[PDB]
Amino acid sequence: MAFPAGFGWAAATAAYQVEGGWDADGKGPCVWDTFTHQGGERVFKNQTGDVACGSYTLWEEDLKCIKQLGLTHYRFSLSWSRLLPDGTTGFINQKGIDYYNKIIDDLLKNGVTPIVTLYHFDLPQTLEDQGGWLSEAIIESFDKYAQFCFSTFGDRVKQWITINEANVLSVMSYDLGMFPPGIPHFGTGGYQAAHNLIKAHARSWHSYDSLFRKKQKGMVSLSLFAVWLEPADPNSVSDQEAAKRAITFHLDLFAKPIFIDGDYPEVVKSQIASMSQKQGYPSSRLPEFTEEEKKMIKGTADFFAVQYYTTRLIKYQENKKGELGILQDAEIEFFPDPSWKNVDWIYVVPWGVCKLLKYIKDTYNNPVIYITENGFPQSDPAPLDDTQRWEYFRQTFQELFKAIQLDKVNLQVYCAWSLLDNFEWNQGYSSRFGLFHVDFEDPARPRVPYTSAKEYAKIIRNNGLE
Ligand SMILES: CCCCCCCC/C=C\CCCCCCCC(=O)O
Ligand SMILES: CCCCCCCCCCCCCCCC(=O)O
Ligand SMILES: CCCCCCCCCCCCCCCC(=O)O
Ligand SMILES: OC[C@H]1O[C@@H](O)[C@H](O)[C@@H](O)[C@@H]1O
Repeated sequence: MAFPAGFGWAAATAAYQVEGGWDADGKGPCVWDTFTHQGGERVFKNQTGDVACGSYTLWEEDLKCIKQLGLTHYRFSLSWSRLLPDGTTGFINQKGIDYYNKIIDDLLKNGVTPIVTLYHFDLPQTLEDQGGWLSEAIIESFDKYAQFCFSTFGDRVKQWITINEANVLSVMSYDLGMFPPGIPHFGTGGYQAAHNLIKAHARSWHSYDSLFRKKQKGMVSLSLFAVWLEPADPNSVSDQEAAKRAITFHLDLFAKPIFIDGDYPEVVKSQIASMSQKQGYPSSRLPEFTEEEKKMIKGTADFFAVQYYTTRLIKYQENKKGELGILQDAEIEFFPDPSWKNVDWIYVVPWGVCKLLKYIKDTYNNPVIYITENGFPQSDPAPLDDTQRWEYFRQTFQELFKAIQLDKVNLQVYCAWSLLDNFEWNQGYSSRFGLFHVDFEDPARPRVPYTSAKEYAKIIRNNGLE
């Protein structure tokens, strides 16, 4: 199975998950600093990213790993609070700039293309205190941060992800309150955050387009988490419709406005409006874009960035009681097929990626696609010779090949999550996604390849599979 000549083989990290140095060199606190320090068993064993992989200190070690793999591209994020301790350009942390410039310069001198995420679940605490994604002020704050990043790094960086998984962030941080700042707002907070995330993204795209694109000649997108979804009963019309509606709710809610026409899906608007009215709201819980906002948001992504891990079965579930929540708005329930293997929520369904890629091609006018994350965790602790996990990768690669060859999907880059075992949010260090093992009990945080790292390097070297 020979991939296209020039196919991009990458791995990914995120600043809070790998960097440590949480207060090093004047870095301001981010919401995860606050969140993990509060404890209360919200994170596995009250763990924190105070040190994590120590990548702020040990970049040279990460570079060794990247070179060993022979990556063509490397995805990492910029820490907003590291660069701008208060979230604004009134005060710049030069050691923050130097750090990221060293990553970028080292990548380029080694022929590796940076793919840079501006914002990866890690708002400066100052900005969260000012309302976070629940307040309009965030839009200008984000746009100004984006411009600062484009200005500082965009002479070398040509591929940008503005916001990591705005869909997951909306839900986790602002609806369920499982992520900082860690307050439940079932059926309300998610949509409000989503609205501002979409506007902020679009604003940053326009800033790029107007101020930076002519000279820098790069491209800008935002990454979206996608779970492939199938009807629980394939012969059920209600389950068929429910699975499509669930895709529409979690993925197209963001992608339709940005890629298509600047507005939410009609089924999303109608479902939430109907529920909201029954619940006694004078207005829908889904905010409305003005016509000018629709015009501004439409066409603000240069490629489709998708992050795929797993698949679910979907059953229609009528909201008979008019309960308040996103699942209730969508009138669905999700569950796995009993036959699928899993570690935590990651059920191994490689064919899901093929169905997803074809869906993106069919729905979003055959765009350039980057898979900016895909991978598999092992439970801690976690054999170095991870032959079982490698099989999951192999199967996934075969499905990527199918998507390209049979379905003519324009997949240009595949990014493995992760480079390193890292701080897996609420799972802490108990979930190990790395191609490289990290010993978090060792103050030097040594990196050692899993078998998957050796096998992935072979795939890259051959540009494909046997
Ligand atoms: C990882 C499997 C997620 C499947 C969600 C598919 C349904 C899409 C439509 C509704 C979005 C609501 C999301 C609620 C997710 C709960 C996540 C959690 O408890 O950690
Ligand atoms: C604004 C509402 C739209 C609904 C968007 C739903 C997006 C899917 C939610 C699933 C969250 C799964 C999080 C996995 C945890 C992790 O990333 O470490
Ligand atoms: C001054 C405060 C104004 C707030 C007015 C309340 C607006 C209605 C929101 C209530 C949500 C819960 C409704 C009950 C659920 C149901 O009947 O199905
Ligand atoms: O859970 C594995 C990964 O999944 C994605 O939803 C997120 O972008 C990563 O930050 C996370 O570590």
